[PDB]
Amino acid sequence: MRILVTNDDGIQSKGIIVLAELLSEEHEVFVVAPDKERSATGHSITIHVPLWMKKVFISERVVAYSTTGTPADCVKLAYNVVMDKRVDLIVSGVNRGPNMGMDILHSGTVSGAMEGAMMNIPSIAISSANYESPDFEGAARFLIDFLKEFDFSLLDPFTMLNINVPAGEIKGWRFTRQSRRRWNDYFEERVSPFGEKYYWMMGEVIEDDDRDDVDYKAVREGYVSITPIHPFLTNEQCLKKLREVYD
Amino acid sequence: MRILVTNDDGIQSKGIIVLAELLSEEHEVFVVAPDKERSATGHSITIHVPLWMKKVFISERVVAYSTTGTPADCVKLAYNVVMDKRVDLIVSGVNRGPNMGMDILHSGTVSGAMEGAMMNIPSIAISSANYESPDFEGAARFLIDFLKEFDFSLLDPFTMLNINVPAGEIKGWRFTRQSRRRWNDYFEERVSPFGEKYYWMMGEVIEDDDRDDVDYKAVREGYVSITPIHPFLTNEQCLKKLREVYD
Ligand code: VO4
Ligand code: VO4
Ligand SMILES: [Ca+2]
Ligand SMILES: [Ca+2]
Ligand SMILES: [Ca+2]
Repeated sequence: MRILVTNDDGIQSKGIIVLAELLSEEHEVFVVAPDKERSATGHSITIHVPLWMKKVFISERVVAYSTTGTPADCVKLAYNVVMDKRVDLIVSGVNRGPNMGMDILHSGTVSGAMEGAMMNIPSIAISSANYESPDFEGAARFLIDFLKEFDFSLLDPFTMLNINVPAGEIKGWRFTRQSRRRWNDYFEERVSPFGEKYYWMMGEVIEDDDRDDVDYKAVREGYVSITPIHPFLTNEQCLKKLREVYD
Repeated sequence: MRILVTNDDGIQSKGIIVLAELLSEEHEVFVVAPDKERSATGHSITIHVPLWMKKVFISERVVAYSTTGTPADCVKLAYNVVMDKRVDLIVSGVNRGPNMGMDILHSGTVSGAMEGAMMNIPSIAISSANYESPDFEGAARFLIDFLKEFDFSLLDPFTMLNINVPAGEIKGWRFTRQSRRRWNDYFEERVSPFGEKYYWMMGEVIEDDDRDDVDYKAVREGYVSITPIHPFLTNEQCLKKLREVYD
């Protein structure tokens, strides 16, 4: 397969390097990633200014470039100016840290894969669920094994797989639904040298999902969480009720 | 919905034309069919040489392409190259003549639909059960109506519907099982101008199925035969016996 590999931690992250190398053992791998820290950038794109690319070195057989854009920008550039519009699979990661629940909306890792979904290209976002002690090779190894056991015809149009791999011992994997895991954010106030106050964003996690098949619960149990997600945010149930009340 | 229409007689067949046109009245239809005769081609596919496609005209409303491949090749090409992996339904037909019993293994019509089933795409193989005097419109009209009343969520994984429509009167439809209808075939031997003998395959049909709910019996009684089939040939009964006998 012609695979495009990107991430949000920069082309110099161990997470993307390990992943790119392993996939190159049996696939035509191309790497187009950000040249800096792009975490928490969500699905932002660059349209007001020019985008720049730089050919870098990852390992022979692997064509790589760094860009001044976001993960989503990287996928757009890779598709049109690097891969001749021929991409069989996109893998964004391996991210250092989990991307579950509502946090996926501000996730740069997920955004890369989601841009692929928007372009209707099979895409996967993969994250190592332990920021403090990530396991990049383990997550990449899981992906290799997963590909040999996953039927992409079952991945609907415009859909991607958001994968979270537990750092410890993998007991297995489960197809999950996105949880409503979110945060009760708050700010710590401080004062600058020039007397102006500033704020640091902090927060306490909220894990109150009642369903057992949600992402974080599987990861918590030592299972890889695999959620099929797509760029369609319509709340169907709400729309149906709204249409019943308003004619 | 996005429907892929194909067949095994050729993109210039009256059976596929009538079907595409009628379906294009309410759906976005794409036609990808063989550029020549493909009856009796079974589930063959092209892997040793390249495949080619040609844009052709069928109706100012349908996107059509002929290919140098088999019916199964047509579906693969349609799904991966023409329809951008966006196929809601696959309809192979309307074939001139029945496709029942063991003949479905040699059927190019069934093969196209089976390729769809293998990708878990709702698929239908449809034939007008009368080679001599077929009724393409009647079969097509039946399908249109069938699509408005059948719930495809009832189709198990990897399962397609093999449909045979009576050429005369359609008293109604009934779910059937594949029969063991086959042929007492032999060869008509002849001699060429250069003294070498050649063989013409010939045969008389065999209808000796005792079961009452088989395909040809339904068609014979004026009912549309609808058989749910899948790509699994294991003889469970026999497997059970051989197991309890040896090991
Ligand atoms: O670092 V993420 O933006 O992909 O959590
Ligand atoms: O022409 V068939 O191969 O589908 O009887
Ligand atoms: Ca990150
Ligand atoms: Ca035919
Ligand atoms: Ca025979």
